[PDB]
Amino acid sequence: GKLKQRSIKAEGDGIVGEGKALYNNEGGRTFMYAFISDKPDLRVVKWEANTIELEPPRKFLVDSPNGAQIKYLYFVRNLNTLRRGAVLGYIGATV
Amino acid sequence: PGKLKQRSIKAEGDGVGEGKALYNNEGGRTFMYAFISDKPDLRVVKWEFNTIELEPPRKFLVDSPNGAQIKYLYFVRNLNTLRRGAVLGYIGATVR
Repeated sequence: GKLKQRSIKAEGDGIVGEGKALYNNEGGRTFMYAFISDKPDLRVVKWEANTIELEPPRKFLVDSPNGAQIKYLYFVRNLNTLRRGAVLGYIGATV
Repeated sequence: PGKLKQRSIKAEGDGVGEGKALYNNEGGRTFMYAFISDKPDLRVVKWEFNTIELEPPRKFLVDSPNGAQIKYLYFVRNLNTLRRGAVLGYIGATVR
C-alpha cells in the first residue's frame, strides 16, 4: 500500500498552519490518512470542498542539517486501525 | 513512534528459505513482525535466542531494475492489526 503526500493549509483556532498531509490515491479517488505539522493546536484541514477534523497530536523528533526537530502527527478523525499503523510505517522509514 | 528495522535471515518449512525480516527493538527487547520471501509456503522463522510460526503468505509485486517481481509477505501468527499496518506502510515506502 504505497503512500503519497500533498502540502496543504490547516487551521487551529487563531492558529492557522500550513503543512504536509498524507493521502492515498486508490484508483481515481483520494483519501487522506494523516497530517504532519510543526504547529500543535491544529484543529481542521480543508480537503478535496470538504472539511476534515484532526486528532490529539502524537509527538516526536525528526532530524535535519538545521537540526533534529519536534514534530506533531495528526491522524484524521476515526482513522481505522490498519491505516494508523500504515502511517507510522511510512514515517519510521523516512526519518 | 517509531523506528522499523530490517535483517536478512533463513526460514524453514516442512521442506528451507531465505529472505528479509521486518523487526523492532525497544528497551533491548527484540520484536519480529513480518517475513518477506520469493518462495511459498514456509512455516517457521527460527530466531536464535524461538520457533516463530508464520501466517500464509500474502502475495505482491514490485518494479525493479530488471522488470516485474514476485515476493511473498508473511505476517507472524495473530499479529495485531496496528503493527500489521506499519509492515505494509514500511514496505510501501521501502519498495515500489
